[PDB]
Amino acid sequence: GSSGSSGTGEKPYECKVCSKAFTQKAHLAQHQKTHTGEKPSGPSSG
Ligand SMILES: [Zn+2]
Repeated sequence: GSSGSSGTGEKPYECKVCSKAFTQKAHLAQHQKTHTGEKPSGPSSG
């Protein structure tokens, strides 16, 4: 089963649907386009 393993530290940009982390916003923002899905705000809002 998938594991939420990560390296020492945490990225400022992270997805919710796929749960992927990006180095920059441009990448994430653009990535979303792929998802092409409309979902609510999950837990751990922070
Ligand atoms: Zn995503």
